[PDB]
Amino acid sequence: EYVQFESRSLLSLFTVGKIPPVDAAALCYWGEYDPEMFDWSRDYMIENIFENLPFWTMIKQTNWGRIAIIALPRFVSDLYSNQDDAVQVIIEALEMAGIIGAKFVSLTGLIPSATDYGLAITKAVANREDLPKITTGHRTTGAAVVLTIKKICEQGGRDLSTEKVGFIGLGSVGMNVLPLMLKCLPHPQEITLCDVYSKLEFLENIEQNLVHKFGFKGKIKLALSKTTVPQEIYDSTLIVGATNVANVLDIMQVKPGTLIVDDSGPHCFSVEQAIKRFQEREDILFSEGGMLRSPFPIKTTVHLLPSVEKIMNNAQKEAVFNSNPFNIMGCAFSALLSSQFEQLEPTVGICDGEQSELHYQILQELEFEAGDLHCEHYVLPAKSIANFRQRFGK
Amino acid sequence: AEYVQFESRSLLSLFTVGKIPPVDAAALCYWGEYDPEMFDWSRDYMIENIFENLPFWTMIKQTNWGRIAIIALPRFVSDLYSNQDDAVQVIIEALEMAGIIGAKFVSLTGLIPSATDYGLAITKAVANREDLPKITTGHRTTGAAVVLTIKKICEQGGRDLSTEKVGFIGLGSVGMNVLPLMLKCLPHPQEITLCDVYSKLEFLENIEQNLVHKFGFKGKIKLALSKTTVPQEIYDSTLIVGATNVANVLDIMQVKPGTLIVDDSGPHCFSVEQAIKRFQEREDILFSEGGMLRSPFPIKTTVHLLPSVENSNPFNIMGCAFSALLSSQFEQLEPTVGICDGEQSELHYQILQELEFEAGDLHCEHYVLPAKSIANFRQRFGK
Ligand SMILES: NC(=O)c1ccc[n+]([C@@H]2O[C@H](COP(=O)([O-])OP(=O)(O)OC[C@H]3O[C@@H](n4cnc5c(N)ncnc54)[C@H](O)[C@@H]3O)[C@@H](O)[C@H]2O)c1
Ligand SMILES: NC(=O)c1ccc[n+]([C@@H]2O[C@H](COP(=O)([O-])OP(=O)(O)OC[C@H]3O[C@@H](n4cnc5c(N)ncnc54)[C@H](O)[C@@H]3O)[C@@H](O)[C@H]2O)c1
Repeated sequence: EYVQFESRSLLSLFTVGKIPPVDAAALCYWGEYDPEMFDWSRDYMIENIFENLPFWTMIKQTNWGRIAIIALPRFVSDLYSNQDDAVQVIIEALEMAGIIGAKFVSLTGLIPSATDYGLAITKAVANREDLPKITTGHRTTGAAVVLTIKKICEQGGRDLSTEKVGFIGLGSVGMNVLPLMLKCLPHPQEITLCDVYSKLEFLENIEQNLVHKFGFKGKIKLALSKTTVPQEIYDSTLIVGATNVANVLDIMQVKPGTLIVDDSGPHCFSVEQAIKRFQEREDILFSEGGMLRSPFPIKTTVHLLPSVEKIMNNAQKEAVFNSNPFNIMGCAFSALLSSQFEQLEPTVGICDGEQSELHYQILQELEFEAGDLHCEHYVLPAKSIANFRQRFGK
Repeated sequence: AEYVQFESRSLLSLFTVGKIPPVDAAALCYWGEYDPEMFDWSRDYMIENIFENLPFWTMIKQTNWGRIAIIALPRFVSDLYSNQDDAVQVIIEALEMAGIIGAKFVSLTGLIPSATDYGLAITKAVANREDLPKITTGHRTTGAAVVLTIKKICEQGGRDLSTEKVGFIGLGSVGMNVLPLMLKCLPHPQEITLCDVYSKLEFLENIEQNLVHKFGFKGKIKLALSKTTVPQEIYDSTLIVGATNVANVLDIMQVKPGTLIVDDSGPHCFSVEQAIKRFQEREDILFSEGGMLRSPFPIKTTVHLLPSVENSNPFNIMGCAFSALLSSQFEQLEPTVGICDGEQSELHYQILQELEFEAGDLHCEHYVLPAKSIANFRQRFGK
């Protein structure tokens, strides 16, 4: 009903006037390359499967405008391995996005992390006026994570003021979330800051700002990761993830009663292990952190890459047809917010991010909340959440 | 292979990312005629599953005077004549795509003008839309190409046009561009026969009066109507100029030895297979396409074949399609919609001569007439 498959090219349908222009776009990529998961080399897949071209695969029609979802013809490791090439393929996708009407384009996933948070792109297109404006969307993502912290505490039957909160990954998203959480939600009793060893001095400065600028009066701890998080992180009762490295947290070692909000993509813990533990014990709550729930249903048009349409053609793989029609990622929705509300300026670079409050406030005014607790394909059943709340609430 | 490049990826996609430049003009074509015997699938299966009811940008012709996109409508020719409303609808969808990729003018090739009131049904449906490119039938440039082919086929056959008995088969939009232009630019022939269907008799009689009282033709004029196939009187002509919208109305096996045949009809008004077979055995006719131009420079062609559907002379370009480029580069060459007068046709002829264009080398569809066999014809039947 709210999800429709389109076998014909969206680009073709647009150029003949059969579908209207969009107001915004969001750029994504084709996950990660693993030679043991595909029949072909990385170069073969880029040239012959992705055709070295951006691919317009989805339209999300919201109450606040239409967003095109456009996949770059790259894997995430390609973006990190040659920034010049990443910027060039992004500029190619921006030209397509402008033709189909986008005024603002969000850089989803790890594209900001790989492109100096967009600054490498804006420098390369400074001599052009024919392209949409770019945004990392991280202020909206930060607002979505804070909404999810609020939601997961409510669903768990606990107040944030009694939690010991562990932040795993204090990069662009993580440092949007932490100040906004302190500004908008009750302060927890303890905060642990966890990142890699080379960022010790960076974390020490955050600790100073926590005391003197954000007004945090609780206990502050620093925890340095090597290949995985240190064991002290498992003393936390609420874990907030935003890493660029998968599987650094062992979900089987979190204590019963722990709440986990994770914006990392791929997740900083094993999704399959989390689902298994939850189904067997119902003693954690865990969720994506970046997903918003719109008050109005969203109409999604899906055009699969004809390769994927045939191989990933399980009749049950049409879980797309049944994905929640109220959900939209905050990063992608940020491009619509910047076009609806001029004060929500696009973000490029590491930004001061106190304007994250403006994103949180406008989402609250529009009656957005965090998406219902879920992790990738798996929705946590409401009765199982109630069982957790009965046992581990306060 | 230096001038024809095959592209595996969508030209539309390549354009939208800036990998290929915009075009200056476009030309709309269609997928020929649907033969149920030859084809394996059905008509609706190919329209909905193979063409996807979408126009298909299949070629780019890079010339010394700009780039033209060749765009195939998702229809067969019989679909255009039977349903003018649907034809105009898919044409307007193709025009929107053509505008996006840069085309300022769009030629309506083949039988598209004949099936759409020569473009008037299109201009009526676009109404007050001000974003689409301008359409042209291109028939003034087609007419110039035919006159250039008449000149060339008499050059190579060793024949003088002033002594020929010329028979025109089909006096529609193209035919009535060719006839006045031939008289204006070439030596007047000895005799002209006008042949069209029975119901256009009064129309042909009016042409006859214009030949004597407007165009100053002093030779013999004869009218010969068709009921189905052409009348026997047409085979008395030594030069036959064809421009019909019906195939196989002229029997190539009944033309007299030494006959020259210039045919712009598509499909041709005679059997091409029988024409090639007779030429190789007897070498007693010269026959050629009439609408094909020869550029002085080789044209680079990019070809993107439609996947489900999936040796040209690099100097050759059809006059109809090239007309869209001419209108985009020369403001004085106005586009043609409807049945227009033939005064401006000399402008197209003079510009093509100025650009060192001539008619394509004698050929019919895929078959090229070997220059040695042309010399033999000039030996046996060349005045
Ligand atoms: N789905 C979306 O559209 C979307 C939008 C925004 C962010 N994200 C996801 O959020 C996550 C963070 O994005 P970002 O721009 O802030 O990236 P970032 O590169 O700026 O920050 C990542 C942080 O993770 C830290 N980290 C790496 N290994 C670690 C370990 N073993 N222990 C603790 N910390 C470690 C890094 O040192 C770094 O500080 C990414 O996975 C990204 O894909 C997804
Ligand atoms: N390849 C190209 O791009 C291109 C461009 C222009 C014209 N053409 C071809 O030229 C031909 C004519 O085009 P047009 O716009 O002038 O079409 P038209 O409909 O205006 O004229 C066709 C004429 O042929 C006549 N005719 C039909 N049956 C006849 C018969 N049995 N005997 C004598 N005359 C007969 C019609 O009555 C009609 O007057 C078409 O086949 C068309 O496809 C091709």
